[PDB]
Amino acid sequence: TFRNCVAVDLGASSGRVMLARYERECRSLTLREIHRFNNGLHSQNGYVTWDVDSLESAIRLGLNKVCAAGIAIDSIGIDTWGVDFVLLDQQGQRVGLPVAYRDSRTNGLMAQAQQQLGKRDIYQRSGIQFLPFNTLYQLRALTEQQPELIPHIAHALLMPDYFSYRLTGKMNWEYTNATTTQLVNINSDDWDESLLAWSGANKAWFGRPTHPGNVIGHWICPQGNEIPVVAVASHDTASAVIASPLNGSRAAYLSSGTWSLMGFESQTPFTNDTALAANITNEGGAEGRYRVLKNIMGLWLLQRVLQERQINDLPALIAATQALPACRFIINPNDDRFINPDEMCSEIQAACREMAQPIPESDAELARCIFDSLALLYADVLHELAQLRGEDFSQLHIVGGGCQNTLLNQLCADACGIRVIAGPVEASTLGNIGIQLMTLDELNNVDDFRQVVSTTANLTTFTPNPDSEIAHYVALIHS
Ligand SMILES: Nc1ncnc2c1ncn2[C@@H]1O[C@H](COP(=O)(O)OP(=O)(O)O)[C@@H](O)[C@H]1O
Ligand SMILES: OC[C@@H]1O[C@@](O)(CO)[C@H](O)[C@H]1O
Repeated sequence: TFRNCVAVDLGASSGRVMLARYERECRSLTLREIHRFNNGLHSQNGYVTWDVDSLESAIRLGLNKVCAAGIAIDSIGIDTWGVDFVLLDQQGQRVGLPVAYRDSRTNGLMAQAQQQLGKRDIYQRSGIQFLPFNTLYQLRALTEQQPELIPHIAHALLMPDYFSYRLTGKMNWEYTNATTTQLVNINSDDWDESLLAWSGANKAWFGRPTHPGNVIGHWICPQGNEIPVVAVASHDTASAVIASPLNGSRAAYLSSGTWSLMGFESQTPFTNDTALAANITNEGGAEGRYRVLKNIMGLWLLQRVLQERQINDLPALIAATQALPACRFIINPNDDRFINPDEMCSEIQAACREMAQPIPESDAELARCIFDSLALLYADVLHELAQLRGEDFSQLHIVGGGCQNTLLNQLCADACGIRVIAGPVEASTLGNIGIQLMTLDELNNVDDFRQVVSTTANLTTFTPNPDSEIAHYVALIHS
């Protein structure tokens, strides 16, 4: 009577196959990691790409581990990073390369679109923030730079639907992730004609976006039995918001991983002048609850400093960084220069040096710079979001792998002057499981699920410290 649901959660920095156990009467939700594997950017033939074949094999591995365990699997669901896509021919074979959002092929194309179509217009249609790597500009890059592929393309599937197709044989176009493309019209919940036209993409490459909960198809363990594959809120960030234990209207979330996604939930989008000027997005959510958020470059900066400096002990680095004075090195992480520079440490140091600031040179200094610069931006965005909706936030829920960074959790509380609740760590996985359970009729809605999470997950509270270094700094920048 307990249900066994599998989440496949693929991030930019890592992928995971996880198993969850749940039953209504007990209200208990347990997560088990089945298969953890690495994901990252591969330089392939002058492009920055994803190794989709290795991921699928890794996904199959994880699933086959659950079948051979002799576990009755009630459902499977896949969530990944947004924006990206895979092209398929008439037979199902991939067309072209699976290009990552970190690729430079889109450079300049966003500016061209705002010039040709109008900044206001694209925003009124999509309600999606302008990011230079949006699918709208990715498809322009493809149609302009590779026009010999066009005739072969029959279908375009976003990453999670691609992997759902590979397991089932059935194509899906999941709503919450479809919205990350800047190609869906916010008033119709279907693909925008004019935006598709500018991108050069064909409307027939896509089906009508469908809201989370439908069964895409089925997957077969090496013995026979059918396991339903559910279209979850397939955008990883959409899943993480679902699993965030939000306490009604005045709670904000920060989905913290490679990216920091800061926002709130609304039943109505914000597409006015204030939202455009602040560059807010209205990404699709479960239940039609718009995820009104902003992208913050996030721990991507730390990830890159780790590799380049050859640091294999992150907790040790964080512990040392805590001994260093706050807010002496400040950059703007959302600067385009940080999207994918060759030398991250040099970029961060160059940016500091340009502002006549002392140069962060040690490992701890570079981490200090990153954590402090993020926390100040967290503060800025939170003010921007509260000012937009005309309402304060009582608490900030930090979820994701980044929520294990207790230093950054406290810095964020202190800079934002707000109570921080950290947890759950694997929010995307949990939200993925959450939707499956509703499809199985084990769970009634998202509010139902968030109560399970808030009485199941480990939640750590961070109280904002007014006499903190970063708090001192933030009060100073007011007058
Ligand atoms: N033990 C830890 N302490 C502090 N931070 C951590 C720890 N483990 C992971 N992180 C942070 O979490 C990030 C990855 O989080 P995750 O939500 O998995 O991101 P993504 O889904 O983008 O891969 C890492 O960049 C790292 O900074
Ligand atoms: O797709 C690129 C970025 O990756 C995320 O999905 C988080 O992993 C963000 O929501 C999206 O803006």
